[PDB]
Amino acid sequence: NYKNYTVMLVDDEQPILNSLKRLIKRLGCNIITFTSPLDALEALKGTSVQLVISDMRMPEMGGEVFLEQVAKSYPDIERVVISGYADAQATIDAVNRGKISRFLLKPWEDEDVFKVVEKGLQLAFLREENLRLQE
Repeated sequence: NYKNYTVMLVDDEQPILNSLKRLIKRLGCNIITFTSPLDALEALKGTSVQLVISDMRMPEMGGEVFLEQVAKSYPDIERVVISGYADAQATIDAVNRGKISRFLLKPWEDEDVFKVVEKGLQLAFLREENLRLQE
């Protein structure tokens, strides 16, 4: 049981997407990226995803609105929000009310993404495979 797992990255800033994807690929999992949370929500109806990292501030909707929609339809996905010092307030609220599994402070160190992703992917496994006959 290794990386037949999928990570989704959602961020309107395209250089965040590649800089996260480069780090995360070393882990060997499938990575799908979207600059639009609408497109990301659509893709989730057809594509198995174990972990999503969204940005906090995005045109169509905040990452906390996007991640709450994820929470409600795909309860087993690990939900991670990227947060600046600028987004302190919104991150705390998003936490207080269950919208995100974790947050990733930006600027991060490579070590930080690897950490959030490996741990998160392990917890998505637990939730998915819970109570089900393993073989």
